[PDB]
Amino acid sequence: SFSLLSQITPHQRCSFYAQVIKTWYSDKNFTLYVTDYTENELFFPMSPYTSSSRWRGPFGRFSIRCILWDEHDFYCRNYIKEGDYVVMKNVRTKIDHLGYLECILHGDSAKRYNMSIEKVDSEEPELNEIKSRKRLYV
DNA sequence: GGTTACGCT
Repeated sequence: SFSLLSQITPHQRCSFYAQVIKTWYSDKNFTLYVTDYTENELFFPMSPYTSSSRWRGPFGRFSIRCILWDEHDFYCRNYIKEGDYVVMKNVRTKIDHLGYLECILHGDSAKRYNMSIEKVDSEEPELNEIKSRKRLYV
């Protein structure tokens, strides 16, 4: 069952639809910052005053960092782009040192958890709630 | 495994 990002908590597995706001690749992992334009008390409060010029929104507690390791990394690093919509399934949540929610995709060759992330065509009806909520913060 | 909300690789 899918959760809105507002509904996810730490130390569970969850699935959701989101829009990709920011990507960062490194030689250790691939990082996504995603939002569905719902607020979560454990998300970082992105500041409109000091955040990178490049981050245009959403501001406040509206986005979550996803760390993609291993195959998830190799698959998505030159595939998932800022602006894409994605569907993430059975991913892990945790809490970073500072106490903020974060989503993790660990390498899972034995396919124990059946995790996955895929692009969702911008015209899928599943994205309509995201698009309407987005209008409120732009 | 990797740190912090920027970097723009």
